[PDB]
Amino acid sequence: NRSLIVTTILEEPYVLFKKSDKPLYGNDRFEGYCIDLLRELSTILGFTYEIRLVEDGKYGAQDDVNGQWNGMVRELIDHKADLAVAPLAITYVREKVIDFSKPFMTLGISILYRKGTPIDSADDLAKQTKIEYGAVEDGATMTFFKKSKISTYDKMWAFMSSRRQSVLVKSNEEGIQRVLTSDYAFLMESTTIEFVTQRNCNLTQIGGLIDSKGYGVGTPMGSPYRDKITIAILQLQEEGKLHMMKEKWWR
Amino acid sequence: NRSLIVTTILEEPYVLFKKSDKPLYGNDRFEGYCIDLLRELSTILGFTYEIRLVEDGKYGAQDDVNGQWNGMVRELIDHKADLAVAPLAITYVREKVIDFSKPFMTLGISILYRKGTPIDSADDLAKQTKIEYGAVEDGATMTFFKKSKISTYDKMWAFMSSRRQSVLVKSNEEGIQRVLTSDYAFLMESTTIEFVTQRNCNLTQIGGLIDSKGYGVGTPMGSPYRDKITIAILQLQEEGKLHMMKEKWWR
Amino acid sequence: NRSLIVTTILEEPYVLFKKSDKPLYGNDRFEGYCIDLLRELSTILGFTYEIRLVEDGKYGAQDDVNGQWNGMVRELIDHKADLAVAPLAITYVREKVIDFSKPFMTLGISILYRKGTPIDSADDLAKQTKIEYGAVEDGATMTFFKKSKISTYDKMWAFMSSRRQSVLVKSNEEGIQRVLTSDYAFLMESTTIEFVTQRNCNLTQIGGLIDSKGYGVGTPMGSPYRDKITIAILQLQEEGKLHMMKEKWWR
Amino acid sequence: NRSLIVTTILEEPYVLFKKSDKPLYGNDRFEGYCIDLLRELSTILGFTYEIRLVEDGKYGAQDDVNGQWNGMVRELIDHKADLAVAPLAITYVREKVIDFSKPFMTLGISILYRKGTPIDSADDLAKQTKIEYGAVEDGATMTFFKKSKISTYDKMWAFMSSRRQSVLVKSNEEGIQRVLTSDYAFLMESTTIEFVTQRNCNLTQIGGLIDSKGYGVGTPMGSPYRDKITIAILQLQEEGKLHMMKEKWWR
Ligand SMILES: C[C@H](C[C@H](N)C(=O)[O-])C(=O)O
Ligand SMILES: C[C@H](C[C@H](N)C(=O)[O-])C(=O)O
Ligand SMILES: C[C@H](C[C@H](N)C(=O)[O-])C(=O)O
Ligand SMILES: C[C@H](C[C@H](N)C(=O)[O-])C(=O)O
Repeated sequence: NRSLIVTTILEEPYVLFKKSDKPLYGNDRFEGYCIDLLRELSTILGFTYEIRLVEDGKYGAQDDVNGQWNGMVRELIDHKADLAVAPLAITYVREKVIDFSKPFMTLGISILYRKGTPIDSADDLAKQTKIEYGAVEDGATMTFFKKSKISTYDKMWAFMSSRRQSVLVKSNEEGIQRVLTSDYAFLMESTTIEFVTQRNCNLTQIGGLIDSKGYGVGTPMGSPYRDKITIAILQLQEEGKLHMMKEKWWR
Repeated sequence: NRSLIVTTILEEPYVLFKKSDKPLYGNDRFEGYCIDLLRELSTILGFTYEIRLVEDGKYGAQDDVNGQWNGMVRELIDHKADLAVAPLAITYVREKVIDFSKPFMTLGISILYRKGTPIDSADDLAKQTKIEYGAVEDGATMTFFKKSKISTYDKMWAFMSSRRQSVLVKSNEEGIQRVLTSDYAFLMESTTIEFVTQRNCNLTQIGGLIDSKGYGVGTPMGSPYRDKITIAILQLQEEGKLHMMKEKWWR
Repeated sequence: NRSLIVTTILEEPYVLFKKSDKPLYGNDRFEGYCIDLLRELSTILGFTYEIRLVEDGKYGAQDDVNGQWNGMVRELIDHKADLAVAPLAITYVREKVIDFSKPFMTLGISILYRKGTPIDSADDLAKQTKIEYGAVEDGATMTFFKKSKISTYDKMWAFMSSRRQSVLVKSNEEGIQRVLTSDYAFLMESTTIEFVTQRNCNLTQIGGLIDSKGYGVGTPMGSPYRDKITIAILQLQEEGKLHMMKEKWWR
Repeated sequence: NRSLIVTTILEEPYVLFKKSDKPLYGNDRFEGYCIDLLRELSTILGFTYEIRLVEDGKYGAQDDVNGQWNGMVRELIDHKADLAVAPLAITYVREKVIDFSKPFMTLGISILYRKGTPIDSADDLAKQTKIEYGAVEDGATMTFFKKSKISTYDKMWAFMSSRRQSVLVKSNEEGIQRVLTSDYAFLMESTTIEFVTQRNCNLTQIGGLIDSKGYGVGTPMGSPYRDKITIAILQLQEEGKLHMMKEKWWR
């Protein structure tokens, strides 16, 4: 009955360093929606744990050359963690190498941009090359465009790909600052856009959702914990706890 | 220089009868998001108008037999109205018979149901036959399921169709009541679900968005007003007026 | 420049018949806080007037069956009076049919009862059915309970409603005597409770204020006099005249 | 059979240092409404006690960061006192961490200001930014505004918060002086306003009560003294002793 190693990633308001005038220890060092979720999972299912930040700082994507995965997905594959509790998108390509619990939140890719412009959709971005746009490198949004067969999205990936180092960023925070400082549109997940626009009155979502997906807890393929976590999540959902947590962290 | 005839439909909070102690006349008899939109359109483009409620009380669907359309769509086809300003979904099948302005709002089909249940997605509904589910008859949501080739949605339509008279309702309002008084789940548009859940704390959206679409102003095919209205809408969007209108009527 | 018809209602110490060994005429026939107020309004704004007692002897409520109003509210609606100067509560439902000046006095609903009992709140009354309680029929207090969604108040209305003819009275004076003669608690406005308890040492207020409201001068909707009266009232308030009038009539 | 430690706070006329030429000892060093109440409680329930002044000088509020409470509330939580007998407001947020006896007095938040001004309500204050307004830091009134969802009160808090160090004071006394020496309106409890206006003829309450609440004796959660104290208070209330105590200290 050893403590489980839970990998996650810094992402407001799901996971962040808790601030305090005095020293913090162990799990108390972190806070956020996913941290509250993890706590609930541990008491419902009866396990102890330790929080680890994904070492390469990535969510997870497959390398073009060697086909190897990185990020949290890879840490689960290599059994460097028992669980991945973070805003981790459940995707078909990931389901091939790791397992996911049922979703604890639903969302979709959308566009973050400055308000007061004539850009009103992805098509408005794809039809021009002046305004640059991108996404978080090695994340689910990037992979969506990289694998899309939809004309507009295919051309958008061709654009991003050709300017990979200039338009792909290392985090949502970096993408947001890019939007606030230059003529740049950012492809990010709707749930995070909701949080951002609520705090940056000069920003807004552009258009609707480009796709639909959900966040789930990740486990190494075959892990006996996956089905147990799904039971816990469904219980939290039904009792309205997940709704309560969303309200608390989004305000 | 005659006034334009604008067809619409009662649907809170887009269009409703304005309440007052003193007799109301003309366009002042109605109010709502779409009524405010119509007003802005008239002063920006320079036209006067009169509001008409779609005679058959339907949004618009194609008949299986004669293949003819009904509702607002049909009123436009037969030139019984110059414009249709309402929460009218822009869809491929409709675009074949009428024209649409660019969208003034984005949304997607989703599920409305009571809180505290184990139903967490459409799949949860489709895999069972105990709790019934449906949509508004002759609307875009019903048509979506009727034309879908996605397994889950395909069997969901088989279900609805076989119990058409018992599960398909005449309005969102009827559906909401059906949900509050019986084991029934309702397929409706996210923007309306948003309005409903904020006023019915026992209800909640189930899962995420099943599709993505937008509302646009409808015009008879070939109408010279379509492109002009698109220009007006984009201006209202860019200046933040559409966002202001949404906040005013949803709150 | 005809004299205005001012409707009011007998209610100590706002309005009462002035006593005198010799015959009294015109406006000299009445006295009280509201009569002093009316006089001030007439000289500040420059108008003459005649005092009329509301014919049906009611303050004003909407009928359940036909939705018609009665009391002073109805006399204003039917233009049977230019102004209503009395302890008339400014309420949302009334604002729909008549206009009110800014408040000239603030108050709240409370409970009048005998002292020396274990009843200490509305909850103490609502949890039992032995001690009866009520309010003035067709007044603002009755309407407050009739429209309240607050559990305790909802159950209290269910009680009063089921015993309407036995517990609802025609006036505060009738309610007070009911309290002095039988095991009965009376829901009345705090300002009047203040006057009563000061003269009936055996009575007392129970609990705090159940709501907050104010008294205002009523006028038919759209009356040009409403804003003028507000100016007069605010001036009287600022100079301390309203405070002086309260002290004079409450002692 | 040890004496109980009772925490309280200096606040006229509930608690103050008794003045005398000869040295005073023990409980005789204090006096006031709450000191008389405490005395009656001790003889009715059969306990001895010692009075302690809350060390941090605060009533009690929850910290935004660590979420910890301070003031008398915190002294009770940490069992640094057996009882808190003072004008301690019974509130929902406090009831989550400590217990309260039934109320021994009812009141509501209101506005204290100079007479002869055009300010007649909270709205009059909230619609302007010239004259400043505030409340006692870390008290129930401040918390009310900080948690309110009522538009007017919401913007009033935005105002106070943005000028926290300049408008939030350490005591009612500081607030009263702030009102007598500058263009400042003070949000304080009605029962205290009542005491102040009777001794400061230039001051007056503005508008009516903004909310309704009561003062109760606080105890650590689960304390066996809570229900016993409620019984004592209800007895004092029924016999008219609480009314007598109010008259004695307010006059
Ligand atoms: C940053 C985010 C990561 C995304 N939640 C994932 O799981 O890879 C994105 O791709 O937009
Ligand atoms: C009621 C609604 C109608 C839909 N807005 C339309 O344009 O047909 C629906 O189909 O869900
Ligand atoms: C008697 C009184 C009337 C109340 N002042 C009104 O305006 O209807 C009450 O309802 O308590
Ligand atoms: C000073 C007073 C404290 C208040 N009686 C309390 O219990 O926190 C206030 O908040 O207005």
